Amino acid sequence: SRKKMGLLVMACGTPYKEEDIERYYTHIRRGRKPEPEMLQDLKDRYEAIGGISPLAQITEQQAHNLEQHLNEIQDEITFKAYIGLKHIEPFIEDAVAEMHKDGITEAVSIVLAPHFSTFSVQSYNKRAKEEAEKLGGLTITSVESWYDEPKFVTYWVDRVKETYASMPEDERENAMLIVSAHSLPEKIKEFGDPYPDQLHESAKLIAEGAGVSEYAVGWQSEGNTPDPWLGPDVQDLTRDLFEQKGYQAFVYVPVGFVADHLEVLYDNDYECKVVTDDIGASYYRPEMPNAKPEFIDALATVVLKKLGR
Ligand SMILES: *Cc1c(C)c(=O)n2c(=O)c(C)c(C)n12
Ligand SMILES: [Cl-]
Ligand SMILES: [Cl-]
Ligand SMILES: [Mg+2]
Ligand SMILES: [Mg+2]
Ligand SMILES: [Mg+2]
Ligand SMILES: [Mn+2]
Ligand SMILES: [Mn+2]
Ligand SMILES: [Mn+2]
Repeated sequence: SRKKMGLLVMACGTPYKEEDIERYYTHIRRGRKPEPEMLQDLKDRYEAIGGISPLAQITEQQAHNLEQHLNEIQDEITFKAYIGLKHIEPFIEDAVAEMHKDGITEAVSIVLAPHFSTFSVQSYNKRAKEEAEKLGGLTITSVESWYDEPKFVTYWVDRVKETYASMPEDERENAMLIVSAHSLPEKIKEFGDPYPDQLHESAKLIAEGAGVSEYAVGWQSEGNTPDPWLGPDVQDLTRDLFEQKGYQAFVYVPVGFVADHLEVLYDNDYECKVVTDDIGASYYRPEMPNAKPEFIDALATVVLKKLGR
């Protein structure tokens, strides 16, 4: 007498091989194919971070581990996971169509991004519900945010504590914690979008639980459009704080991201590292959640809380 439920896990997506770069970035750029020089630059960046194929495996592993863990920790519901991506197949609509074809009538969705925004999360949930409505006979209840789930806060708190415990004593007393997420166009403010407030609260909760008194909030990985995006960018923030107070170590927590992808392995571990190397400071960036059991249990709790169980 276990009830059957779909578990729709949504994410941005990643190329599966080098020859996917063109079509992935064309989709991100709203139909504008990157010029040859940019295509070559992107290939070089992926080669520099160790290759493309490991990156797509992570979302698959997160969805699989989440399904199995959810089915182990309670006895009322049997979940089946379906992956729906924004920028490459399987797309969100493909996942909903597959759920419908398989006989799913009830689903719960979650986006692998802990902060709500009108640009990403709300768009993903709207797409999923609209496909379900067009097909009929299937309903979806959607997680909207989960940055404040205690288990997730604790993941990052314990990683930050481990990092501060490892540094030399002079660094430990003169370090700066930078907490960041993916930048979005500033115009989201016109809708009252809580995304910036939620990033600031994540930073408060992590710094507080870790006992870190000196921290700052920044943004990273902005796209390219004429209208402004949320700032300051982590590169400028790092340099400005160093000019202000001479910090000897910077610790980066990209809380908006859940996996080892280009926006962390390159935009932090390279682009921020260039700045810290130039100023003479040490660089630290603790492990991303990926598919680790502590993170999977946090996500399972988010899902069961959403269902009132
Ligand atoms: C992959 C991706 C894009 C294109 C984007 O705008 N964002 C976000 O805001 C997040 C959190 C992720 C992932 N992505
Ligand atoms: Cl929610
Ligand atoms: Cl929310
Ligand atoms: Mg090849
Ligand atoms: Mg909430
Ligand atoms: Mg960039
Ligand atoms: Mn397993
Ligand atoms: Mn601020
Ligand atoms: Mn981006």
